[PDB]
Amino acid sequence: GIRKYKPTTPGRRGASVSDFAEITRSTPEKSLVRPLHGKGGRNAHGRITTRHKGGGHKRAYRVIDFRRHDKDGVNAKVAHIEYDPNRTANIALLHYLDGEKRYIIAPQGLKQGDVIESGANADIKPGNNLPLRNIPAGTVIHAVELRPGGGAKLARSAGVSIQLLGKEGTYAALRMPSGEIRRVDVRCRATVGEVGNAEQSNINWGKAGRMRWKGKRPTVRGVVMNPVDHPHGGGEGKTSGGRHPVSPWGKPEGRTRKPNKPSDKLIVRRRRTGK
RNA sequence: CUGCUGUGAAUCUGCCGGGACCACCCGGUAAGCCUGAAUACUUCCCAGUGACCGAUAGCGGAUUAGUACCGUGAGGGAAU
RNA sequence: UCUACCCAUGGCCAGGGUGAAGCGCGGGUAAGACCGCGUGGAGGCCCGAACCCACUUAGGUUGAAGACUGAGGGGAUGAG
RNA sequence: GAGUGAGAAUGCAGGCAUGAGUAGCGAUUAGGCAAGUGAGAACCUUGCCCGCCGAAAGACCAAGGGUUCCUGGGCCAGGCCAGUCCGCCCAGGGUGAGUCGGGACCUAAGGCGAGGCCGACAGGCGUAGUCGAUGGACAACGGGUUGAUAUUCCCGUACCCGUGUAUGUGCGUCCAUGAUGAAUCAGCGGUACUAACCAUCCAAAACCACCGUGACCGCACCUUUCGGGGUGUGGCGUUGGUGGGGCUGCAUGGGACCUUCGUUGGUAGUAGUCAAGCGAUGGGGUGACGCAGGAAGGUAGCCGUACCGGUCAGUGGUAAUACCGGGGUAAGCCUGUAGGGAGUCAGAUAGGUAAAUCCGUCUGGCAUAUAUCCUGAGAGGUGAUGCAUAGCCGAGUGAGGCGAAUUCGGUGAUCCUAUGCUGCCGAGAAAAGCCUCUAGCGAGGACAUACACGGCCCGUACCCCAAACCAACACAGGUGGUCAGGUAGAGAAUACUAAGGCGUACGAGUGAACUAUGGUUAAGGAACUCGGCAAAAUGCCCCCGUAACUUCGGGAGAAGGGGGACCCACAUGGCGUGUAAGCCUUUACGGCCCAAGCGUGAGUGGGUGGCACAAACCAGUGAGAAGCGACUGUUUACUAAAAACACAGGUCCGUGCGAAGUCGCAAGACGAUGUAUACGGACUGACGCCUGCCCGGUGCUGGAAGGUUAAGAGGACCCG
RNA sequence: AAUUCCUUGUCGGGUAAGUUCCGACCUGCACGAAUGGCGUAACGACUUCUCAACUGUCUCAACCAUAGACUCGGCGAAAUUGCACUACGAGUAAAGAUGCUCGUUACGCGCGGCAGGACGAAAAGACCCCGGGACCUUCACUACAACUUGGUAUUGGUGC
RNA sequence: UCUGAUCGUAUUGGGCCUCUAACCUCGGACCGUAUAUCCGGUUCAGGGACAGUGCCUGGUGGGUAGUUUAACUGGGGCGG
Ligand SMILES: [Mg+2]
Ligand SMILES: [Mg+2]
Ligand SMILES: [Mg+2]
Ligand SMILES: [Mg+2]
Ligand SMILES: [Mg+2]
Ligand SMILES: [Mg+2]
Ligand SMILES: [Mg+2]
Ligand SMILES: [Mg+2]
Ligand SMILES: [Mg+2]
Ligand SMILES: [Mg+2]
Ligand SMILES: [Mg+2]
Ligand SMILES: [Mg+2]
Ligand SMILES: [Mg+2]
Ligand SMILES: [Mg+2]
Ligand SMILES: [Mg+2]
Ligand SMILES: [Mg+2]
Ligand SMILES: [Mg+2]
Ligand SMILES: [Mg+2]
Ligand SMILES: [Mg+2]
Ligand SMILES: [Mg+2]
Ligand SMILES: [Mg+2]
Ligand SMILES: [Mg+2]
Ligand SMILES: [Mg+2]
Ligand SMILES: [Mg+2]
Ligand SMILES: [Mg+2]
Ligand SMILES: [Mg+2]
Ligand SMILES: [Mg+2]
Ligand SMILES: [Mg+2]
Ligand SMILES: [Mg+2]
Ligand SMILES: [Mg+2]
Ligand SMILES: [Mg+2]
Ligand SMILES: [Mg+2]
Ligand SMILES: [Mg+2]
Ligand SMILES: [Mg+2]
Ligand SMILES: [Mg+2]
Ligand SMILES: [Mg+2]
Ligand SMILES: [Mg+2]
Ligand SMILES: [Mg+2]
Ligand SMILES: [Mg+2]
Ligand SMILES: [Mg+2]
Ligand SMILES: [Mg+2]
Ligand SMILES: [Mg+2]
Ligand SMILES: [Mg+2]
Ligand SMILES: [Mg+2]
Ligand SMILES: [Mg+2]
Ligand SMILES: [Mg+2]
Ligand SMILES: [Mg+2]
Ligand SMILES: [Mg+2]
Ligand SMILES: [Mg+2]
Ligand SMILES: [Mg+2]
Ligand SMILES: [Mg+2]
Ligand SMILES: [Mg+2]
Ligand SMILES: [Mg+2]
Ligand SMILES: [Mg+2]
Ligand SMILES: [Mg+2]
Ligand SMILES: [Mg+2]
Ligand SMILES: [Mg+2]
Ligand SMILES: [Mg+2]
Ligand SMILES: [Mg+2]
Ligand SMILES: [Mg+2]
Ligand SMILES: [Mg+2]
Ligand SMILES: [Mg+2]
Ligand SMILES: [Mg+2]
Ligand SMILES: [Mg+2]
Ligand SMILES: [Mg+2]
Ligand SMILES: [Mg+2]
Ligand SMILES: [Mg+2]
Ligand SMILES: [Mg+2]
Ligand SMILES: [Mg+2]
Ligand SMILES: [Mg+2]
Ligand SMILES: [Mg+2]
Ligand SMILES: [Mg+2]
Ligand SMILES: [Mg+2]
Ligand SMILES: [Mg+2]
Ligand SMILES: [Mg+2]
Ligand SMILES: [Mg+2]
Ligand SMILES: [Mg+2]
Ligand SMILES: [Mg+2]
Ligand SMILES: [Mg+2]
Ligand SMILES: [Mg+2]
Ligand SMILES: [Mg+2]
Ligand SMILES: [Mg+2]
Ligand SMILES: [Mg+2]
Ligand SMILES: [Mg+2]
Ligand SMILES: [Mg+2]
Ligand SMILES: [Mg+2]
Ligand SMILES: [Mg+2]
Ligand SMILES: [Mg+2]
Ligand SMILES: [Mg+2]
Ligand SMILES: [Mg+2]
Ligand SMILES: [Mg+2]
Ligand SMILES: [Mg+2]
Ligand SMILES: [Mg+2]
Ligand SMILES: [Mg+2]
Ligand SMILES: [Mg+2]
Ligand SMILES: [Mg+2]
Ligand SMILES: [Mg+2]
Ligand SMILES: [Mg+2]
Ligand SMILES: [Mg+2]
Ligand SMILES: [Mg+2]
Ligand SMILES: [Mg+2]
Ligand SMILES: [Mg+2]
Ligand SMILES: [Mg+2]
Ligand SMILES: [Mg+2]
Ligand SMILES: [Mg+2]
Ligand SMILES: [Mg+2]
Ligand SMILES: [Mg+2]
Ligand SMILES: [Mg+2]
Ligand SMILES: [Mg+2]
Ligand SMILES: [Mg+2]
Ligand SMILES: [Mg+2]
Ligand SMILES: [Mg+2]
Ligand SMILES: [Mg+2]
Ligand SMILES: [Mg+2]
Ligand SMILES: [Mg+2]
Ligand SMILES: [Mg+2]
Ligand SMILES: [Mg+2]
Ligand SMILES: [Mg+2]
Ligand SMILES: [Mg+2]
Ligand SMILES: [Mg+2]
Ligand SMILES: [Mg+2]
Ligand SMILES: [Mg+2]
Ligand SMILES: [Mg+2]
Ligand SMILES: [Mg+2]
Ligand SMILES: [Mg+2]
Ligand SMILES: [Mg+2]
Ligand SMILES: [Mg+2]
Ligand SMILES: [Mg+2]
Ligand SMILES: [Mg+2]
Ligand SMILES: [Mg+2]
Ligand SMILES: [Mg+2]
Ligand SMILES: [Mg+2]
Ligand SMILES: [Mg+2]
Ligand SMILES: [Mg+2]
Ligand SMILES: [Mg+2]
Ligand SMILES: [Mg+2]
Ligand SMILES: [Mg+2]
Ligand SMILES: [Mg+2]
Ligand SMILES: [Mg+2]
Ligand SMILES: [Mg+2]
Ligand SMILES: [Mg+2]
Ligand SMILES: [Mg+2]
Ligand SMILES: [Mg+2]
Ligand SMILES: [Mg+2]
Ligand SMILES: [Mg+2]
Ligand SMILES: [Mg+2]
Ligand SMILES: [Mg+2]
Repeated sequence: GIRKYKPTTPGRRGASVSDFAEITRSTPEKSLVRPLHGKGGRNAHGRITTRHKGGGHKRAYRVIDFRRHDKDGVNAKVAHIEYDPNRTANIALLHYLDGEKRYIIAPQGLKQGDVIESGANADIKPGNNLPLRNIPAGTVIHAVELRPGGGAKLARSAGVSIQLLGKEGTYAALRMPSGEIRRVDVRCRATVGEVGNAEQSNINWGKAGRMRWKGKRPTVRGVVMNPVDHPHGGGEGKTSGGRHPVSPWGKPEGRTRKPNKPSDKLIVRRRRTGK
C-alpha cells in the first residue's frame, strides 16, 4: 500500500513510499536472473538518442515468462511474491509440479499458495492463462498477445487491465487500457485478472534525489536555452517561446501515428482526449 | 552522343546518319571482340651542359636534417 | 590524457550531536482512537576535520603562479 | 642580360646598446661555534648546541620518469652568490622470485570481429568468436648480509603444482561376485470394427381438420346508362400456414462379438544389464555480491608492573626508597572455543536441448536435540636448544665477541570474526574456479610413506605529495593508495614532543620615509563609508530557562542567565575490569560470583591562591522586519553563484508496440529486454487558497458539399 | 511594486534630521491569474532596512616587531628608446610648447624621496562611423533534406 | 443508316468485393550449428496485389543552406 512519511526534514515532507505488503521474499531465484546494465540513453553510436536517462541504481533482470504456452494441464502453485526493479508490478514465482520454476507478472488478488493452471481446460480464476477463444466475453484480462505466439504485449503494467468486449469470427475485440478498441486473433493467449500494485501511481517521490536513483536525470526547459539549441529559446526576459510549441528538433505538435500502417486495418477507433 | 524509369520495332524496296521536321538524293551498315607506331611522365641509375646559386643564397637540409626542438595528436621545424 | 555527460569496476568519508518509523511495557477503552516511558537508529538532518568547492577580503598584478597565496567562508551519508 | 642601388614596411636574420651595474635572487622554520679538508669555505665533511615538521616536511608503493642509484674521479657549462659540493659532467659497477606485482587462469564496460546483413564506391553495424582489470580464482613467513638488490641471495621453518622410481596397502577387469530385470506362448476382463438391443431427438413421403385463396368459375349486392371494377360464399388447384398420428433414416449416450490392451500360468533371475577408476566442452549446485546501523566477542598498539642491567648528571635536597634503559619473536602445523550457519532417510517423478543415483517438485516417515556437520575470530600448544635484544668488552672506518630478566595487569582501535547479523528500499557484475550427476572412455588403476627431480616469460636500481612525475625554471601550484607513537583533547582539530627527518642553494648590516604581515591603545563608539567592507566581539562542558509564528516536525544552540583551578574529607566509597580464594558442573578453550590489584568519573562539604580558574592554542555574534526563490543541490575553468538552472508536485499534447521520438543513405541501434499507473514532448514549479472572459488573427485536430489545382490518361480542331 | 515617467506623489511610523525602509491611499505613463495570481512555516556565503553587543571603520592618530625599501659584497634582467650640455612665465602655432617669440630664473655631477607634465608605457579603440565577415531570427528571396499526394513499374486471378 | 431508347458479343478505363501464387512479417517450429535473440533455408500460421522500394508529379518545409536588406545626411538613427 502507501506508507506516508512524517515530515522530519524538508526533503521527506510530502513524500511517501510503497508499503511492500505483498512481498514474501527479498531474494530472487539465482537461476532466473540475468545480468543487465544501463545504457544511459545512448545507442550503438554512443550518441544520446534518449535524453534524461542515466544515473540509476544498478539492477538485475528477472526473466519473466510472457510466453506461457508450453505447460498445459500442469498446475503450478505460487511460491513467493517478490519485488522487481525493471517493471511497475510484482512478480509471482511459480513452482510447477514438473519441478520447473518460472516468474510471472503477479496478478491482482493472487496470494501465496494458490493454484494456477494454464491451458484450454483451465478455470477463469485469476492468474490462469488461456487462449482467447475459451474466455467468456466480458471478463477482465491482462498480458495479452498480438499474434498467435508473439508473447504477451498489452496491459503488462501495474493496476491495469483489458476488458474483452466480444467475439466475431477469428477476431475478438478488446478495449485497451487507453480506451481504444482494437481487434485481435482469437488464437492468442491471455491471462485472467487485473495486475497488482494498483497504488503504484500515488507514490509521491518527494525529492530530486529519489527520481535520480530511479534513473531519470534532470530536464532542461526549451524557453530557457539559447535560440541555437532549442526552437523555443531566446528572448530578453522570460518568454513563452513566441512561437507555436515544438520538439527540440523543430517538429510541431500533432498526430504522429504514421498513416498506412498494416495494423490500421484492425483498429476500431483511437483513444479520445478530453471528452 | 550518353545515364536512370517506362513503353517497345523492323532483317535489305531493312535500318541509322547528313543541326527541329517531311519528301527525294548521298553516305554508312548499330546493338560481338581484340589491335603497334606517332603522344604524356621521371621516385630511380649513368654521362653531361649552365651570360644558374656560392653558405641570411642554392633544397627545409654543404655541419648529426626531416635531426635537435615544439605539439596529446595530425603536424610544425631550425642553427652551425 | 584538460573539460562536459555517460558506462564498467574499486576506494574514501576523524569526531561529536539530534532521535523518524517500527517494536516493547504501562496507561485508555467494549475493542479503538490516543497518552507517557523505553528500546530502535531514520534523514538530498545538525556542528566539524580529511576531501570537494570557491563567498568576502587583503596581497599578488614585467607575479613564487599564463589565475595563485593568506586570513576568514560553503558542502561534508550524498543529485557525494 | 639583369635576382642592379633601402632609411622608413609595429619589415626578417644576426650582432650590440639604452633602461643599469639598476629590479630581482622564489615564502609563511633560523641558525651558531670548534676542528677538518683544500689554491681558495657564510653555503662541503665531522663534532657539540640551537631551531622546524611529527595524519608530516616521517615510512612504503601505484602511475610517470629512465640510471637520477653505488664507488672512483671532475670543477670553464649548469646551480639564481661562492663551491673543495651537487639531482650537473666522466669512467666503471649495480636490479637475482614455483609463493610478491602481472602473462601463461577467468570474465565486466568496451574494442576488434570468420561467415553475415546493409551500403554507388569508400565503408556502417554485427553473430560465432577472441581480446579487455580497476574486479573473481590461485601456494611464505620471521631473521641476517652487501657500497649499492632482497617475501628474489643466505639461515631457519613452511606451503603449492607437475614428473620418475621404489615400497606397502587396498582395489580391479580375466575368473567371478552381487543385484535385478524384461521378453514370447498359454488361461482371462472393457476398449471396440460390425449386424443388432435400449432410450430420445427431428420430419421427407405425409393421413386429417381448419384458414389464406396465382388464377378460374360464377350465385348475390354496390357501381358509371351499362361496363371497368369492389364485396359475401362455395367448387377446387396449393405461391400456402397451423394442430394431432405413424413408418423410415440420423445423431447421441449405455452394455456387448470382432480387434487390442491390461491381468497372470510356463519359462527366462537362463541368454541379458550394470558395478574398479578416469570422467565432460554436456546437466545442476556453489562461485555470487547494495546501503545503513550498532551491540557483542577479540587482538594489534599503547600505559603501567613483578623481575633484570645500569647512572651519581661538580647547584639546596637526594645511595637506593630516587632516576635511566630492557620486560622480545612470524607464517605454518596441531587444537576447534566466542560468533554464525544448516533438517535428514526412503518411494515416485522426466521438468533441467540425450541420460542421470545429482538438482528441482510431490509424497511419505523420522527429528526439536548445544544431536550432528560446515564455518570460524582469538586463547592455549608447537614453530623456538633457535633467532633477536637492553647492556658489557677491548680494538678501532669498523671488525668481532659475550649477552640478563624475558612475569602479571589496565586501556584499547577506523583492524579481525564479518562476503556475519538487524533493518531499510533505490532491490544491489560475469565467467573460470571448486563440488557433484550421468554420456562417454577403460585393463589396469587409485591411497600413503620414502627418495629423486622440473617449476617458464615480464617487473625488481633510485625518485614517487617531489629540485627526479605534470607545471618551458632546482617554479609557494597539481598528483591515487597503504602505515598512524606520547601528553593534553570528544577527535585523524589544535598545542608541545618520540621515532625518523630536515634548517631548501645569495648573504652581512642598519631604530629613514613608505608598503606589506602581525601587535597594543586614553575618552568616545559607526560620528567612517555606497554599505559595520575590514577588524573587534561571540565561542567549550554541565545545569537552569526559552517567544511570536508553525506545514505540528520545527522555530531552538532561540533569547537570557549560573557553575568550572588546586588541595583534603566523604571514600579501604560508586561504576568498569577481574585474579587468588569460594561456589557450581553436562570436567571443558566451562558458568557464577569475586577480597586484592589496576582504571575512572560525577557530586557534596571544607579549605587555599590569583587581576584572571572553558586560564594558552582551540572554539556560534545575536534580535526585529521586507523582497525574491519553497527546500539540499547546479552554473559563466580565467571579472557574474544569483532573484538564474534543477527539483518534488501540476496540467496539456503525442505514443497500441522491431510505438511515438532520436542516431544513421540503409541495415541496425536507443526507447525497453519496457507496454498507456508505461514512454516521449511542452509549459508551470514544495505547500495553501485559487486559476476569470475571447475561437476574430495564427497554429493544431477533425470534416468533404462545393470553388481552385500537377503528372497520367485523353487527341476533336489546327499546321508542315 | 525586482513593474509608477510626472515623483523626494499623499498621509502615518521609525530618526534631533530618512530621495532608502515599513504601513496604507489608487490618479495601474505601462499589475493580474500555469510566459501562473495572492500568501506561506523551514531554509539562503541572496538583496534591502533597523537595533543590541563590540570595536582604530571614524573624531585623530600614535607606538612596536618582522619582510621588503636603504648601505656594503656577489650574480644580474625587463618593458621602452628619432635625437639631447631636455627650466619657467606670458604668448604664438594643427587652436593644451623642454625644443618657436619676448622676457624672467638657473654653478657642474650625483643619491634618497613624491607623482603634476613628457597629450608617459601597455594593447594598428572594444565606444562611434564606414567597408568586410560571421552567427542568430523570421508570414525577406531562392533552394535542399525530411514528411506527404497521385500516376506508373515490381503486379496476378475470379467477380460484381 | 441518322434526331434517339436499348440489349447480348467485343475493346477500354473507374469504383467495389474477394481469392493466392508475387511481395511482407522482430509470428511459430525445425535445420545449417558443437556454441548463435546474428544471418540464410525448409515448413506452419498470418497479412496480400495493398504496403515497401524505384522513376514521374503536386504540396508542406527556418529543419538546414547560400545570400540580399540603397544612398544623400552639418556624426549615425528617426523624419524627409
Ligand atoms: Mg563505434
Ligand atoms: Mg523526458
Ligand atoms: Mg517495482
Ligand atoms: Mg507521480
Ligand atoms: Mg517534498
Ligand atoms: Mg525543467
Ligand atoms: Mg540564458
Ligand atoms: Mg553546443
Ligand atoms: Mg532555429
Ligand atoms: Mg531568456
Ligand atoms: Mg519582458
Ligand atoms: Mg508559456
Ligand atoms: Mg523564441
Ligand atoms: Mg495522456
Ligand atoms: Mg579497346
Ligand atoms: Mg640555408
Ligand atoms: Mg662569407
Ligand atoms: Mg612529443
Ligand atoms: Mg533515544
Ligand atoms: Mg518511539
Ligand atoms: Mg547533511
Ligand atoms: Mg547546512
Ligand atoms: Mg581568496
Ligand atoms: Mg608591485
Ligand atoms: Mg582558504
Ligand atoms: Mg571548512
Ligand atoms: Mg564555522
Ligand atoms: Mg558542516
Ligand atoms: Mg633587389
Ligand atoms: Mg640597411
Ligand atoms: Mg628597420
Ligand atoms: Mg633585431
Ligand atoms: Mg648597459
Ligand atoms: Mg633607477
Ligand atoms: Mg639603489
Ligand atoms: Mg633590492
Ligand atoms: Mg631561497
Ligand atoms: Mg617575491
Ligand atoms: Mg672554519
Ligand atoms: Mg602525533
Ligand atoms: Mg611508481
Ligand atoms: Mg667526489
Ligand atoms: Mg664550477
Ligand atoms: Mg656559479
Ligand atoms: Mg646522490
Ligand atoms: Mg652522465
Ligand atoms: Mg564491429
Ligand atoms: Mg569480413
Ligand atoms: Mg586477458
Ligand atoms: Mg588487478
Ligand atoms: Mg635501497
Ligand atoms: Mg626481508
Ligand atoms: Mg546475482
Ligand atoms: Mg543482507
Ligand atoms: Mg570492542
Ligand atoms: Mg648535591
Ligand atoms: Mg623502567
Ligand atoms: Mg532429490
Ligand atoms: Mg599462537
Ligand atoms: Mg557492515
Ligand atoms: Mg623443486
Ligand atoms: Mg623500471
Ligand atoms: Mg628490489
Ligand atoms: Mg626498491
Ligand atoms: Mg617524501
Ligand atoms: Mg608556467
Ligand atoms: Mg622539471
Ligand atoms: Mg628550490
Ligand atoms: Mg614544487
Ligand atoms: Mg589529494
Ligand atoms: Mg596524536
Ligand atoms: Mg596538524
Ligand atoms: Mg613543533
Ligand atoms: Mg630528533
Ligand atoms: Mg636603514
Ligand atoms: Mg622599519
Ligand atoms: Mg598595522
Ligand atoms: Mg579606543
Ligand atoms: Mg577603553
Ligand atoms: Mg548603531
Ligand atoms: Mg552615516
Ligand atoms: Mg559623512
Ligand atoms: Mg546612502
Ligand atoms: Mg565582516
Ligand atoms: Mg577575529
Ligand atoms: Mg533547548
Ligand atoms: Mg545560548
Ligand atoms: Mg530567531
Ligand atoms: Mg576466580
Ligand atoms: Mg568445592
Ligand atoms: Mg553451577
Ligand atoms: Mg582574591
Ligand atoms: Mg561554535
Ligand atoms: Mg506587501
Ligand atoms: Mg534557492
Ligand atoms: Mg512559492
Ligand atoms: Mg563549479
Ligand atoms: Mg568566473
Ligand atoms: Mg552560493
Ligand atoms: Mg565569483
Ligand atoms: Mg544557470
Ligand atoms: Mg505546485
Ligand atoms: Mg515536472
Ligand atoms: Mg511531471
Ligand atoms: Mg521509428
Ligand atoms: Mg502545450
Ligand atoms: Mg519559472
Ligand atoms: Mg481566437
Ligand atoms: Mg482557430
Ligand atoms: Mg475557427
Ligand atoms: Mg472558449
Ligand atoms: Mg486542416
Ligand atoms: Mg496526356
Ligand atoms: Mg521596494
Ligand atoms: Mg516615495
Ligand atoms: Mg514620510
Ligand atoms: Mg542610521
Ligand atoms: Mg510600500
Ligand atoms: Mg507598470
Ligand atoms: Mg487563463
Ligand atoms: Mg498564460
Ligand atoms: Mg513563480
Ligand atoms: Mg508576492
Ligand atoms: Mg517568506
Ligand atoms: Mg544552497
Ligand atoms: Mg545564496
Ligand atoms: Mg630589512
Ligand atoms: Mg648590490
Ligand atoms: Mg630590449
Ligand atoms: Mg595657450
Ligand atoms: Mg606655455
Ligand atoms: Mg619657452
Ligand atoms: Mg633652439
Ligand atoms: Mg633622483
Ligand atoms: Mg609624473
Ligand atoms: Mg611610485
Ligand atoms: Mg598621466
Ligand atoms: Mg585603427
Ligand atoms: Mg559594419
Ligand atoms: Mg504497390
Ligand atoms: Mg510508388
Ligand atoms: Mg523553411
Ligand atoms: Mg538563414
Ligand atoms: Mg560566396
Ligand atoms: Mg549612410
Ligand atoms: Mg543628422
Ligand atoms: Mg556637426
